[PDB]
Amino acid sequence: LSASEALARRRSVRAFTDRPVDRALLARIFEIAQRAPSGGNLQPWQATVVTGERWQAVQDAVAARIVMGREGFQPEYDIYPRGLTDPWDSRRFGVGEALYASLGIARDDKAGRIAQFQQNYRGFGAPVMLFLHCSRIMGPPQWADMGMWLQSVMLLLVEHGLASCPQECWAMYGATVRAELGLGDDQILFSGLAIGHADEEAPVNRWPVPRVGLDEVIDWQGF
Amino acid sequence: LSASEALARRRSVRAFTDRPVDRALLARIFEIAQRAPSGGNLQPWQATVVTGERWQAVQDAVAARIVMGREGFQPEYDIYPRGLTDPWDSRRFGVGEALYASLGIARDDKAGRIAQFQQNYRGFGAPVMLFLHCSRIMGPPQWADMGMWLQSVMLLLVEHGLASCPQECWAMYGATVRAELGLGDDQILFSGLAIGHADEEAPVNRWPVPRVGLDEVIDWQGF
Ligand SMILES: Cc1cc2nc3c(=O)[nH]c(=O)nc-3n(C[C@H](O)[C@H](O)[C@H](O)COP(=O)(O)O)c2cc1C
Ligand SMILES: Cc1cc2nc3c(=O)[nH]c(=O)nc-3n(C[C@H](O)[C@H](O)[C@H](O)COP(=O)(O)O)c2cc1C
Repeated sequence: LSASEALARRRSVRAFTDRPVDRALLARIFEIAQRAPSGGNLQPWQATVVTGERWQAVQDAVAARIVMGREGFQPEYDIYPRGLTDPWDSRRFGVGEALYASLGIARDDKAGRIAQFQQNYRGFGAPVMLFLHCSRIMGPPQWADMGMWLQSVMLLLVEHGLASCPQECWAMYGATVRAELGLGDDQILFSGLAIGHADEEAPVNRWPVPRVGLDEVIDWQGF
Repeated sequence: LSASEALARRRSVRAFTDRPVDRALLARIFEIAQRAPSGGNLQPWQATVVTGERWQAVQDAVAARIVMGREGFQPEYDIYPRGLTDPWDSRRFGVGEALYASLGIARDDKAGRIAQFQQNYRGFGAPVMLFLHCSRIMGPPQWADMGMWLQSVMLLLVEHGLASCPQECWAMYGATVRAELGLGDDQILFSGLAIGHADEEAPVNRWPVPRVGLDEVIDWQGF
């Protein structure tokens, strides 16, 4: 599988089969993903990978927070910018529209879409959850470094016939997640990464995901 | 070239040939790179790509700042964390020594380190410079998004027989660069990316670049 093909085939998978992930395979993928570049070769990314009973504990701990409602939230940071405007805000809901449409839940049906949302905290049934975190001394460019590493992993997973869904929803309960994992407060949780084998027949995995055109992204000067 | 191979063969290239870059190739690469994921599909990354006369104008404007010395600096942000410590600093010093050894530039050699500094602001002789920037409303997770896009770009270049060097050195003169590109102060410059055909005979492009072992990266729980 070529780099181009891996990139095309990578999507956020929100339906996984009940099927284990070979840990030896995982380690080899992390080995190669470490070749991601970073400012000053700092390699600021740290990861805690969980499965089985530990993965079950994290889910339980967060579930206990979820039923507290808005009172239970523990945001690591502002997931979205507070002053978010168009064109960006609309991009969120365009993808949202497609996702829920691909399922069998109406637009107005606020009850059912909530239910599917909570599936996030089961990692959409993935056997493995990766938690990506770093020291709180790190600034924005090191967060960009983390992104380079995370995309490397996601691409490598696809090349090896695995799949993933990156999840910032975990940062909504950062302290609970950090406490459950045994991470100290010197660390900040950025994102989770659900990892497993895709259910390739699941409709939620088959809808075409949109992107803006290059005219909204790239300016050419001097050509 | 497989995704694994692309990741392994990508390095920060600091010597380029005069061979021109097919814009048609670049544009197709960007089309694919847009498939990078982002939190909420915000796709926050923006890029202004420059070549030819406009590219030299940017160099000229920044060069005007360099001769001002420490007064010429216009930091967009802290490139390295204030209060950086080990293990990360040690990682930096490792690649630094390696890079300078390949150039034949000594510790005492203040002349060469300055020249090497100045070479950064020529994009190391690359025919095309990409400037990655975003709205100033974006937060750290959106900077991670930019990182996912940028690594996507760097891998695709390598797949197509091209090469790159990510460059935060441009952020040192952000306002000069943004002013020259015609960017407003609503935008913040993250990084440059030099793009072109690598000079593979160049020793600076040939030394083995270090990475820490997975024992410093991944914690396994529940296996
Ligand atoms: C950092 C990050 C966090 C994400 N978090 C979530 C999440 O918590 N829940 C979710 O359903 N999708 C999440 N996503 C997936 C995005 O919604 C998705 O990347 C975007 O819609 C593009 O679609 P695609 O990745 O399937 O191509 C996340 C993506 C990124 C990059
Ligand atoms: C965001 C970013 C900015 C960078 N800026 C520079 C730079 O200004 N000058 C430079 O020589 N290298 C720069 N680099 C290259 C790093 O030093 C390099 O990625 C790291 O040493 C690992 O080496 P490699 O990319 O060749 O594998 C940058 C890398 C990243 C990710």
